[PDB]
Amino acid sequence: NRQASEFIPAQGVDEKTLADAAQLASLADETPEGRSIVILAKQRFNLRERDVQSLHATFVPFTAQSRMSGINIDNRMIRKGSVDAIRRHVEANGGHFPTDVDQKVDQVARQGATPLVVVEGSRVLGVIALKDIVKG
Repeated sequence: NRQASEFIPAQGVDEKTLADAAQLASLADETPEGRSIVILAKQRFNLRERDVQSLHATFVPFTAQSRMSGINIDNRMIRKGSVDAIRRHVEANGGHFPTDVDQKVDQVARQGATPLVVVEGSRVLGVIALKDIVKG
């Protein structure tokens, strides 16, 4: 039972930009968080959705083998995965992730939150830090 609580941009991308790509990479996620993230973008910075049906883009459902999921379209390629999965994906692209944000991902882990990293092209556009909620 975890939901996105806040996300920080990787260096070179605005947080709202991170939230929009955070959404398209999270459209096809079947994880409970997959809905929390797409709502995290709308409530915090931009009530917005995906543009796959207008652009004819492809969703990539989350797989446990890579522990990540994302979306690809003509003009954009973005993914969202565990920092370990996405970070391996950026270096495999030949790209790099921002250390200040990879550290912020580390801080989300130590507070008990789950840092998902979302990338666009071969770099990270930001991390989505998800937090746990309390219920009786």
